[PDB]
Amino acid sequence: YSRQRGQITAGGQLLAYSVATDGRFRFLRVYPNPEVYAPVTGFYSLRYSSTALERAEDPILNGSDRRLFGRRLADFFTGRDPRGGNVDTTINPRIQQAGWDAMQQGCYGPCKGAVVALEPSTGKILALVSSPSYDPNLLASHNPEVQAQAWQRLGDNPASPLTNRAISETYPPGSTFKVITTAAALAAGATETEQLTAAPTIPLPGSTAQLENYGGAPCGDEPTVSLREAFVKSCNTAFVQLGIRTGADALRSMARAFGLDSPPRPTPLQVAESTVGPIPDSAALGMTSIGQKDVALTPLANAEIAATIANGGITMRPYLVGSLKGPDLANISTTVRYQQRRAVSPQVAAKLTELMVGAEKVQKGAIPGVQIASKTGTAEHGTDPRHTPPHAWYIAFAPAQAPKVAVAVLVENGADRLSATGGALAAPIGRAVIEAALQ
Repeated sequence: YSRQRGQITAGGQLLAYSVATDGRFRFLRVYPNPEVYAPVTGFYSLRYSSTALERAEDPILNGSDRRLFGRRLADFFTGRDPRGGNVDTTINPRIQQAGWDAMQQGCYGPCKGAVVALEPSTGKILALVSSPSYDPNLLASHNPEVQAQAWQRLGDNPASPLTNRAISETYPPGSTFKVITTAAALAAGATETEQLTAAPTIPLPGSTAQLENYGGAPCGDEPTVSLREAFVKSCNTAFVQLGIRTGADALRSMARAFGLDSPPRPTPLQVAESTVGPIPDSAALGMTSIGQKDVALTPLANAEIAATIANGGITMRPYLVGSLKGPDLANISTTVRYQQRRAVSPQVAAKLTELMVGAEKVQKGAIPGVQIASKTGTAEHGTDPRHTPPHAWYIAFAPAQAPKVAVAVLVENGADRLSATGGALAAPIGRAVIEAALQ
């Protein structure tokens, strides 16, 4: 705290910086747009240490990195004031700000949840939004009592604003998971035109439970509907039937192909592992097929599914740090994009894209001359899922035919009772984020 810690930047703008002060500890850490970028910067605290990129890039920021130690040694010798190096993130401030703003206004008041934006061709993390958030300036206070009181307030806050919901928490994906169920069926040789039940309810095999379509209505006015029709209408019973037909092994395999049940690589922030669950029986499989039972995904993992489809079936390794520089801004490291895995063939990726273009069309915040591929849904949660307001999800990419951005929006307890899927509140948040990305 004696030496000038380096900066965390986005789009040429400062997210975190240190100012020389009269403190016993001379350098005070400052977060000029603190709640918005907290999930990216984290905090750097005298009594509570560091989190997020302050922690992950500590050796660069504090100047103790081996790659930098030639410069700090030169500084001591010469007499010149030392400086830590800089961390240049992949975040686009316009996109981050739009996601944040949309989350703050999107639930007739502020929304709890997360927004993630990814660049599908590279894996750049363009936004990482969590809500509610907190002010890292509080924990950067040099007053022990100011820090301790903030710490206690945040710890006791039942909305847990310290949590980075985008990467650290998993949620049932609900209806968005029909993307995976569909992908698994398509790879196993199902076609978009094949006929599935339009029934308003479907018994789950080997149990007394039944699953019903959202709103309790039949999928259409015919005995059956095409897989394509069921997807765009997001009819539950058709996907229960389809998933059970496709089988637990195939669903597990497709989930894995899309990054579930694999420990995520650091971004350099650690990401919670997403899972399809063990799928112990066919009742469970039924529920898994519409993203319930034990299926649990981070918002980043759901953005990644959308980004993978957007990028022709190839998953790019997501990353948050584009480059590291010295105090004098000379290059230390530049992140190179990496093809992590092919999840799905280009043909399946295209079929899923077409299905998702159809679902989007089935419109608050639509963008003139921009075709969006999306999936909106709800997700039951907790120990009383039938009564608790479900989550609202939107996953999407655009322009659908040559994508530049993929998004996931999770609005906790944001589910609808009137809209076509019941996830409508999440949709215009996603579109505002896409609009910001494409401006």
